[PDB]
Amino acid sequence: MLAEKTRSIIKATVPVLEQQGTVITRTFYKNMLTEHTELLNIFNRTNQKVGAQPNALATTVLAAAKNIDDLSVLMDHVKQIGHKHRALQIKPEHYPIVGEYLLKAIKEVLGDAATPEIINAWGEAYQAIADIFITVEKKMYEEALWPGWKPFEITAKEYVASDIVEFTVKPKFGSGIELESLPITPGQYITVNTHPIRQENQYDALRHYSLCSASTKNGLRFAVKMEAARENFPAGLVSEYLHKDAKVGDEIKLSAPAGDFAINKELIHQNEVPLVLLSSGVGVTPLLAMLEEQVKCNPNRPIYWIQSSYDEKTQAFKKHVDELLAECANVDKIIVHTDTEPLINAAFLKEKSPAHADVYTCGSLAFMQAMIGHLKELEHRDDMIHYEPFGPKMSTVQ
Ligand SMILES: Cc1cc2nc3c(=O)[nH]c(=O)nc-3n(C[C@H](O)[C@H](O)[C@H](O)COP(=O)(O)OP(=O)(O)OC[C@H]3O[C@@H](n4cnc5c(N)ncnc54)[C@H](O)[C@@H]3O)c2cc1C
Ligand code: HEM
Ligand SMILES: Clc1ccc(CO[C@H](Cn2ccnc2)c2ccc(Cl)cc2Cl)cc1
Repeated sequence: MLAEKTRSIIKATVPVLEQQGTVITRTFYKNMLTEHTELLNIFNRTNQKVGAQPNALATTVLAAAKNIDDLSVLMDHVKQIGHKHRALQIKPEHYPIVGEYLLKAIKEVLGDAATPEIINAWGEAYQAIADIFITVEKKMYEEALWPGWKPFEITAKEYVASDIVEFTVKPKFGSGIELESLPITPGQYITVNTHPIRQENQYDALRHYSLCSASTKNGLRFAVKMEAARENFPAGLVSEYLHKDAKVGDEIKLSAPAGDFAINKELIHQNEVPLVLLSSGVGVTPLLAMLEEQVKCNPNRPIYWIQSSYDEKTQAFKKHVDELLAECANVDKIIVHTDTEPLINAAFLKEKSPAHADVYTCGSLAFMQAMIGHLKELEHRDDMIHYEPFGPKMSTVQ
């Protein structure tokens, strides 16, 4: 696709963009977001100042630029980003805006070093990259269980731990969504479009929340941890909104189930390769959904439930989990309270799970980082390790 003249330039100018990453990406958001202010209905301003989004330009540009020789090596991450982008209603028309400001950023930072051929080459590289995304995302759009945001009604609010509530939600009249006959794969998340009233907030806020169950008869269920303030910065915007302000009976807007996180359907129906469900904190949520599937499809499979939380009180889904585990032939229930016990290490996973195992893991950015490292050392095949981070996945690879 991209030419070697214009491909050489790209390789040759990665050292500058890698070194000037933070500045460019800061310039990019400052400009783009104060020109197109409506975009603040999509981008979460807090991502830039907290998690993995200060080097995100330099994450997604260094990745591209470094892999410019062969872009297909990133295809897995593109597909995962895709689910998020479609979930978030990112459309072909958004892409040029990004590209336009990406070049404008570089020009501002590099000055006369960013020559017309340098700019040109990136302009080119960009559309090539964007074209892969638009195409991946188009297929996802035509395959979603329903188009865009649709109004749902909050039919129940229940604490399933001291600071995690579970919302059960039902589609409103004329949303055109019949609850039963919505095929959900356990491990998919939905995405909400809220508009918080606190903290001087003026725009929409979009967040993915993993479904607790693939069963839809009584509504869709998701569970939200309260990201509190404590002694430092402010509370998480939507988690506080949901917890404090979303009342049962209120409307909420959701987009269709997204995501790649799913258990291996071939290994469900056998008893030789055990299923390992490895979770921290609210991360337990898609795993609960996955557990419910295994228990219902085949309860003879060996299951290892490895749930970590701070407390018994902060331990999510105690009733729910017990009840499902009671139904299986051979389980090992492993509950880690980090107020009493050490964090999960490789040593721990060796002793507590089998050497050959079909493993699924979920929780914070940091919990993933750790778990993937541990399982790699114990030499679990990559095919056997699967994970879904509760932040940006482009920063939980390499
Ligand atoms: C695929 C996927 C599935 C997910 N599933 C779930 C789920 O089932 N349940 C769930 O609870 N979450 C889930 N998450 C995480 C969730 O979507 C949100 O990321 C989460 O609710 C936080 O949103 P927030 O608006 O409340 O916090 P934000 O306002 O987005 O801020 C995030 C964090 O930054 C901190 N912060 C705020 N300001 C600053 C600052 N200035 N400096 C440093 N730190 C700051 C806040 O305290 C907060 O902890 C999932 C995420 C993904 C990607
Ligand atoms: C080829 C160009 C693009 C690339 C490489 C890219 C890459 C990424 C990556 C890596 C993430 C993090 C998701 C995760 O880790 O799970 C992300 C999320 C996101 N993308 Fe893109 N994206 C592109 C285009 C766009 C466009 C055109 C828009 C709209 C203007 C957009 C809006 C968003 C939003 C809103 C998020 C998450 C929410 C946030 O960051 O606040 N992206 N993208
Ligand atoms: Cl080749 C390429 C172009 C754009 C992007 C990622 O686009 C991000 C914004 N973003 C983040 C999430 N969704 C969109 C971005 C563009 C430009 C700059 Cl300078 C910084 C960033 Cl962070 C990735 C590779």
